[PDB]
Amino acid sequence: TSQVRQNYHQDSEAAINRQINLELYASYVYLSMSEYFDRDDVALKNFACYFHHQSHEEHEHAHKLMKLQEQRGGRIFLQDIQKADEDDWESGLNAMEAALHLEKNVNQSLLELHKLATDKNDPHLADFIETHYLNEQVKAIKELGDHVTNLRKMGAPESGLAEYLFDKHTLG
Amino acid sequence: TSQVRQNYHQDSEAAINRQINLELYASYVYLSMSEYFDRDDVALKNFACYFHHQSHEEHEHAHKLMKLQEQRGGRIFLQDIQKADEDDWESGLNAMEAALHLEKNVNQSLLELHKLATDKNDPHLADFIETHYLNEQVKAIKELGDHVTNLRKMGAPESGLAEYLFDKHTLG
Amino acid sequence: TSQVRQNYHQDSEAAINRQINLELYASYVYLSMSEYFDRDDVALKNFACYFHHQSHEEHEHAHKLMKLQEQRGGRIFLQDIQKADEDDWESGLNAMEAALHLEKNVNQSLLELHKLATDKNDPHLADFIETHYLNEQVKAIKELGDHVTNLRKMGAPESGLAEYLFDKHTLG
Amino acid sequence: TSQVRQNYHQDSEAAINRQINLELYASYVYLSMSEYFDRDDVALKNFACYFHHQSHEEHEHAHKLMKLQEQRGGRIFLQDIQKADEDDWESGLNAMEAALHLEKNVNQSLLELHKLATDKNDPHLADFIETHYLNEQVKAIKELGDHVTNLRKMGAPESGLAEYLFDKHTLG
Amino acid sequence: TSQVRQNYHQDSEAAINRQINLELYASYVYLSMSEYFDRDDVALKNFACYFHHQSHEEHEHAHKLMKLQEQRGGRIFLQDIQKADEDDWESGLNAMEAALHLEKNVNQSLLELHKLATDKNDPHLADFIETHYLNEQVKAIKELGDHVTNLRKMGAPESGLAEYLFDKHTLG
Amino acid sequence: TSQVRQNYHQDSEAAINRQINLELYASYVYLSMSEYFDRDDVALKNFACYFHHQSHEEHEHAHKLMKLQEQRGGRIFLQDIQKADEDDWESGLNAMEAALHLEKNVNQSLLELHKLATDKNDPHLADFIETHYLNEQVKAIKELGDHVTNLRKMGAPESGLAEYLFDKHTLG
Ligand SMILES: CC(=O)NCCNc1cccc2c(S(=O)(=O)O)cccc12
Ligand SMILES: CC(=O)NCCNc1cccc2c(S(=O)(=O)O)cccc12
Ligand SMILES: CC(=O)NCCNc1cccc2c(S(=O)(=O)O)cccc12
Ligand SMILES: CC(=O)NCCNc1cccc2c(S(=O)(=O)O)cccc12
Ligand SMILES: CC(=O)NCCNc1cccc2c(S(=O)(=O)O)cccc12
Ligand SMILES: CC(=O)NCCNc1cccc2c(S(=O)(=O)O)cccc12
Ligand SMILES: [Ca+2]
Ligand SMILES: [Ca+2]
Ligand SMILES: [Ca+2]
Ligand SMILES: [Ca+2]
Ligand SMILES: [Ca+2]
Ligand SMILES: [Ca+2]
Ligand SMILES: [Ca+2]
Ligand SMILES: [Ca+2]
Ligand SMILES: [Ca+2]
Ligand SMILES: [Ca+2]
Ligand SMILES: [Ca+2]
Ligand SMILES: [Ca+2]
Ligand SMILES: [Ca+2]
Ligand SMILES: [Ca+2]
Ligand SMILES: [Cu+2]
Ligand SMILES: [Cu+2]
Ligand SMILES: [Cu+2]
Ligand SMILES: [Cu+2]
Ligand SMILES: [Cu+2]
Ligand SMILES: [Cu+2]
Ligand SMILES: [Cu+2]
Ligand SMILES: [Cu+2]
Ligand SMILES: [Cu+2]
Ligand SMILES: [Cu+2]
Ligand SMILES: [Cu+2]
Ligand SMILES: [Cu+2]
Ligand SMILES: [Cu+2]
Ligand SMILES: [Cu+2]
Repeated sequence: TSQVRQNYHQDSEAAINRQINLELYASYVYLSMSEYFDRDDVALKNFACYFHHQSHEEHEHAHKLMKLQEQRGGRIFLQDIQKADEDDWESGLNAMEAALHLEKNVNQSLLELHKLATDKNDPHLADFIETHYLNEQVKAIKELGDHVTNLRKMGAPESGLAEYLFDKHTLG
Repeated sequence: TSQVRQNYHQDSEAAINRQINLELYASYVYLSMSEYFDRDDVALKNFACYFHHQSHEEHEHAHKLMKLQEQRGGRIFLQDIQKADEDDWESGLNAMEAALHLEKNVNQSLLELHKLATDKNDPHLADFIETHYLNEQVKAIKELGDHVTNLRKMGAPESGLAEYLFDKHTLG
Repeated sequence: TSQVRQNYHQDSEAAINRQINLELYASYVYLSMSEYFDRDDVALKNFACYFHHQSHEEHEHAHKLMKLQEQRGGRIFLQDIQKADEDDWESGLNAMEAALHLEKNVNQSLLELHKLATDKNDPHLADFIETHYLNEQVKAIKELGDHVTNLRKMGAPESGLAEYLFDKHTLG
Repeated sequence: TSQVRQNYHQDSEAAINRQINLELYASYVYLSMSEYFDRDDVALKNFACYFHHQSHEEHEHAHKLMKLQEQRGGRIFLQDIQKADEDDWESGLNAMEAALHLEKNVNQSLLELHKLATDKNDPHLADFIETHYLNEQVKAIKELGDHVTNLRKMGAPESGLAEYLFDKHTLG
Repeated sequence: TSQVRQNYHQDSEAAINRQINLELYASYVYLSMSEYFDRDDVALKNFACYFHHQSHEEHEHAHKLMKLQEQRGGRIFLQDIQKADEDDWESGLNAMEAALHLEKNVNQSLLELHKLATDKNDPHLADFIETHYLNEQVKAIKELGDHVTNLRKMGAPESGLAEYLFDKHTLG
Repeated sequence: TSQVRQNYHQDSEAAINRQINLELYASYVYLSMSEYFDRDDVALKNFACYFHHQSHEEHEHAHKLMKLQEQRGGRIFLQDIQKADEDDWESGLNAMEAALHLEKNVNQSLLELHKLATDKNDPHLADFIETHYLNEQVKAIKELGDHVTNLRKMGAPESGLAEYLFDKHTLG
């Protein structure tokens, strides 16, 4: 038991590990989306850059959690980063829709992590989730929501012109 | 026989000459495309600038080969630069499609030039092709591929609005 | 079959995918090492920074390969990033030794990738491996070799003073 | 018949096309001369640079004409760029003499183009020839004349020292 | 057997050593030429500077090879640097001719080194030779070729004025 | 007999040649030491840089002597640069000890060169040795002495920590 450990329940420790893996999974899904839009038969460069940026963001979210684990005296146990559910993301709108869905899932897990921290009277971990994750999630979900709305109204996916112009004007 | 000649087979020499002529031909095809888009009944200024730039690029590719020929002690024998297969390129998408096709043909010739250099154990010429041509070809083909994809999805050629906006947003 | 595909054998395509996964695995192993040295009962900050840097380097190596796959007209198929063989890296010297070992394994795979490219007469892929990977591997292996040597001579791992000073003077 | 066409006789249009091809031919001859002086058994670097510059100048002369054709509503029809009369230019003086001769021929064609424009009462085309070509030709011919004179007086071609020093002092 | 050694055949190792010695020999020959032109009865200062520069260039070529040897896990075994075939280089043209000859010999050895690397499936060593040596050799040989040509045409060696002016205008 | 020769005895001339060869030998020994410390099983980077610097210093010492030879009207006759007595320098301390020993030997030769110049009443050569060599030798010997002392007191060679820290703090 670590010299620095204080008020850090083994349930929280294990949940942080589960959360670390999910951020890496989120990161990985976005990496897959990113390369998809670089395919010569898709070729939406800004969609690619956007999702490549999201990928590195999710990585930072993982780093912060790993840091937290060692700051608290817990032990990091890493698990396989699972490949995404699809290799082919079909369209710009569909990728946004899958992204929105993924972010809500990460958010649900984070909310249960906060519940766990409240239940265990770990107020340092509660504030840590609120400060670095909860509003970041709310912002991400809303932005993805905004994108899905604009793509739908522009006539995507039955309009290839729509995805082209959105790539230029919103993501460019 | 040149004072500088070393390990330079007469088959390679002649193939370099054939390759020089092809770069000039590629350059010439692009020059034709370039002026086409400046026609008052076509008037796509950025398509014109793009193909005018491609023309001068193919010229540099020719210069590098001519330089190589004299560096190795071979003799340059120049042949007529043949006019392109068409005077009228029909549309933006069609020009891109013809360009992609042309670049693949130049690439095939370059790959056979590399085979010839491997077969003749000319490793200076092999590296010369790899370094200055092979990846340049791969990049060009992919970019042209990307363009053809975006034009097709935007509704070209049955959409004049599509070619207009692509000229503005991708080539502008 | 892609509009851009030329001279790109399905065996090479699949091998690039296998190589992509290995770079990500290498990246992941280094991430694990990085966080290990941030543990309060290890606390070697520069060892941590060094391995964190190696992690992002292996990521770039993966990006370049993914780019190559789509440049050539192949399709990226991503696989799970497997967790490392150990959660606890024991010591500075041991991590270096595991790193050297890992890099030699990545190098062996890259050499077989080059053999495959030679065998398939894909000279663009051969040069791609030589240019961006082979010397990077040779440099990495030698640097890791240098580190293992200095740590061993300093009296590691039976000297905690040795690992402390190496962290300060070589990695600082 | 073009929306922009006005006072532009089909004889002028065809003559512009013939002139375009000649500028490209002139450009091509100069390119041949340029590489000749880079041969290891010739090795006059400044003669090479001078003729390489002349080559690109003749290209601009072609561009201006192509521009003119489309400005006037004519249609560009490109023809093969014929290879030069010689692959081996023998000496510095001989290349200058061939260049002077070529320029006078281009000038004669331009003068007949002006006659055609006068005869057809196309004063825009007449001024276009006067403004951008006639004095450029007069300057070129005189400069080439000056060079041939100096080379002859210096003792070329029976003096290799003469061609060396002229390369250094006039073209350097 | 080194901790870093991988795919590095003992034949390649020994050939690198033989090549190291030759670069040093080349360096030494050039040093001899350099001082020769500083003799009061020769006194061609720029010929001296040119060959002094060549000497240090060949030294760098040796350094790069020594670096390569230790990067690969081979052991450097150094041999005597043999003195040149002549103490008296006779003339500027003769030194250039001896230099051209020497460089072709170094090039032949490098080409056999590449063959050895191909035969041993050492693609890191093959690329190393291509990248850092083969084109450097091609450039050197051609430059020396150019110099010998100009000196011969200027009337060297029966013209002391020729060697004087070449020293001033080409090497100055 | 040279136009510039004055008061320059053939014994001095020959001794300068013998001294030139020794500086080159010293240079060569240091080059060998330099690469030794870059071996992956030695890996003392600053020891390597120090000895690499010593190597180029001994080269300058050779240049100055060659210059002197031609300034005085003597003729340079170069001899083989002999390889060092050892390929493997064993340790940092041992290399310093071998270096100190070598420098004393060069110094002894220089002192006999001065004696020769005094005996031959060549006061230009005497001052040349005093000015450019004798104090440089005294400084070098003392510095090497200082290094050997510090290494011995630090516990080298039975302390690998000692050689590591000396590499960092004195040579870094
Ligand atoms: C096509 C493309 O990739 N465009 C750039 C998109 N933006 C980005 C991508 C990756 C990382 C980024 C980072 S960082 O996480 O590395 O700090 C910071 C800021 C922007 C980033
Ligand atoms: C309408 C139009 O022509 N726009 C400019 C397009 N870009 C270019 C065209 C021609 C040559 C270029 C060159 S260079 O080959 O001359 O160096 C370098 C960079 C850009 C170039
Ligand atoms: C303790 C710690 O992390 N220190 C910084 C170590 N260096 C680095 C770490 C991660 C990424 C780096 C990157 S980049 O891949 O992001 O471009 C570029 C340069 C250095 C990098
Ligand atoms: C050895 C050599 O080539 N030297 C340079 C000679 N000058 C030139 C050559 C080619 C094009 C030039 C151009 S432009 O047409 O590209 O604008 C403008 C100005 C000078 C130019
Ligand atoms: C008369 C005379 O010696 N003139 C200077 C000639 N050029 C040179 C000589 C030696 C070394 C040089 C180096 S370097 O190898 O030291 O980096 C770099 C650049 C030029 C160099
Ligand atoms: C690892 C390594 O090599 N580090 C640099 C060590 N210092 C030096 C090495 C070689 C030549 C030097 C020279 S000069 O002789 O080229 O002028 C001047 C100053 C320093 C020099
Ligand atoms: Ca996000
Ligand atoms: Ca799985
Ligand atoms: Ca191109
Ligand atoms: Ca024809
Ligand atoms: Ca690495
Ligand atoms: Ca697993
Ligand atoms: Ca290569
Ligand atoms: Ca002209
Ligand atoms: Ca013909
Ligand atoms: Ca050289
Ligand atoms: Ca001998
Ligand atoms: Ca010294
Ligand atoms: Ca010997
Ligand atoms: Ca004195
Ligand atoms: Cu990335
Ligand atoms: Cu996240
Ligand atoms: Cu717009
Ligand atoms: Cu142009
Ligand atoms: Cu090309
Ligand atoms: Cu990171
Ligand atoms: Cu890697
Ligand atoms: Cu210290
Ligand atoms: Cu050009
Ligand atoms: Cu012209
Ligand atoms: Cu020197
Ligand atoms: Cu060399
Ligand atoms: Cu050196
Ligand atoms: Cu010395």
